[PDB]
Amino acid sequence: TPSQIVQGHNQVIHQYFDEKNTSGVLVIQTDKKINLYGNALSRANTEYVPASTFKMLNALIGLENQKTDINEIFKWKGEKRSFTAWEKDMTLGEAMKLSAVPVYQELARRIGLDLMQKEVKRIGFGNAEIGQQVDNFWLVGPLKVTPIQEVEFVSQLAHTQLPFSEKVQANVKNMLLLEESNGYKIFGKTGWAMDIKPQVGWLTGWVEQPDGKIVAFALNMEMRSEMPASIRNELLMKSLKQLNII
Ligand SMILES: *C(=O)[C@H]([C@@H](C)O)[C@@]1(C)CC(S[C@@H]2CN[C@H](C(=O)N(C)C)C2)=C(C(=O)O)N1
Repeated sequence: TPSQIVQGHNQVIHQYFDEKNTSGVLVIQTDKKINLYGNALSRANTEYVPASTFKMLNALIGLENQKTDINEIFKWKGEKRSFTAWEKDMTLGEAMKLSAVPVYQELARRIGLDLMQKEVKRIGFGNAEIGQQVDNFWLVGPLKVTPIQEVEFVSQLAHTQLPFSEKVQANVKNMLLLEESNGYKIFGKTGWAMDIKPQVGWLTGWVEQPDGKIVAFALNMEMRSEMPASIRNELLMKSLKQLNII
């Protein structure tokens, strides 16, 4: 009789990241309980720049302080953008789905450094330090946040428990919807900071199950320029399936 290697979801998810030859963690929160998965669990309590995940908080602050509204159409004023898909007029929510950086740079400048720093400190997001450069503090420092802090934040958002108005949180949630099927909903925001070394990749969001239960996640991994962006989505979905969250 041979031996049999018995793979639990802990071992499986650890090896998912190994198979991509990189280091990553998947933080899960539900019912105020946090579990860690992946091949680099020490990432969960390490600070990284939030990159594009900061758009979630940018939108909350901008809407709460009435610097924009969900129907405002941000005009493309004619500069060559990083993607052709961004070269159009669009709402804050369409810019969330596209991760259209220039719309969120415009919003950040409307909020202004003073109000932005006070709101970020009031929320206590990450190390809550934004420095003096209002249009890139979430990409090249000094703002940093751990994956555990990101799952705590996004779970509060999902439960409309952040210290913002309930309507503002509901509207930002709606901007983050990624897929709906068979009574499940998945919400989230990807991120990829390429200008720092090592590069950091994010996918933070939550699942709403058919009975209404919320299971939040924050995936955080080291990126390399050769990877497809979808490597984060593939790792998340395979892991959520292994965990029977979907
Ligand atoms: C957000 O994290 C990031 C902002 C900070 O630029 C943003 C909008 C870019 C990307 S992908 C990025 C663009 N060019 C590289 C690329 O496509 N490859 C494959 C090298 C990486 C994202 C994202 O989350 O995918 N968000």
